[PDB]
Amino acid sequence: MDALQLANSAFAVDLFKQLCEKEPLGNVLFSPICLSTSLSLAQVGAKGDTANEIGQVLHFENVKDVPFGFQTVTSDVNKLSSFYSLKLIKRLYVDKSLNLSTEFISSTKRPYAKELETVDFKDKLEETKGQINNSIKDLTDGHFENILADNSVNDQTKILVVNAAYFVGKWMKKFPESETKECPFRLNKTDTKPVQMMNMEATFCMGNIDSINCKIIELPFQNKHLSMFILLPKDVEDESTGLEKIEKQLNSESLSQWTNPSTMANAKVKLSIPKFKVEKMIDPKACLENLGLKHIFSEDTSDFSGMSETKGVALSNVIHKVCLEITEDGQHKDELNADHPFIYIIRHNKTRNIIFFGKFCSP
Repeated sequence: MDALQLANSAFAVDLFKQLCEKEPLGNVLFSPICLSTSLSLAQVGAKGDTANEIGQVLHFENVKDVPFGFQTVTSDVNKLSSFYSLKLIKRLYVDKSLNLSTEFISSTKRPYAKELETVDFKDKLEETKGQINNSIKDLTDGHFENILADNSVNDQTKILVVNAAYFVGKWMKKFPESETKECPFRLNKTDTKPVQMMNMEATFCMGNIDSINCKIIELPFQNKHLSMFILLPKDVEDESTGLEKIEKQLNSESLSQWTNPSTMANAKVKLSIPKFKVEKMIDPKACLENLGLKHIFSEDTSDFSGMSETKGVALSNVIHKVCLEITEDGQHKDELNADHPFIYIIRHNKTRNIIFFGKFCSP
């Protein structure tokens, strides 16, 4: 569990850094827990170098019973769907010709409940595409109507990972709408872009790392099941400086320390954060390959013998789309004015797993 969360956060940072490299000025957002869950299911069906490469990239080296750890996180998180406007949908769609192993199905029935599905890519492509789109549409309460668009599924698709996640935030402490106003978001020391800036004064856990010149704040969502942590540089900087700080200072160990409330003090904070909605689709294949995942995607070299005796099977495509919407809806003294670029995570407080991981670079 603790071993698992640490694996998940380490992988989350690795992937985030890959995404940052790909889009340095972009508003990165992904759901690392979804990708870690999906890929751990694939690892159950893999063997040899395929299984070991997944484990290494996902940092599973020191984790015993990975599927049961995910069982618990998925359980916790599925209950949260009923309280929060939140869905984290993970599906592994496999073609009929895979003839899934019985041991694989029974091994994964409880830990990855509903996440594994057989479909007919080979002989019924357009029907299957409609079925997947519509199934994901209902699973995400109407939010993602066409998950398969701007990516491909084709009649040779063997295994398909779909992650689709959304969260419409509801704070523990609501922002007063009347104090939300348009401000120049400071892109860097000279350049500006307009943004709806939310404002309140309330008590929050806040950290204040002088050494890395960083303020961290915990902003709890209703009933404290999820919190957003904002890591905000104390001074506006050039984008090169900021991207170098991420590159050199951010690691899973440091992130965990910086965002640990045990290091944080209760403060009355004059708080300013942007009102924002971010929706991002990513192609993880390229990034996963960079991390070391080579055997996964090769029909010639992959060993998926734990799930299928069919030849030429591999992870065909990974789809990963996330939408996050942040609004007003909901004796130390300090200021947190996030009107310049910051990193944010949304943590499941119980397990400490990162649910969403992002960079806010511009409105």
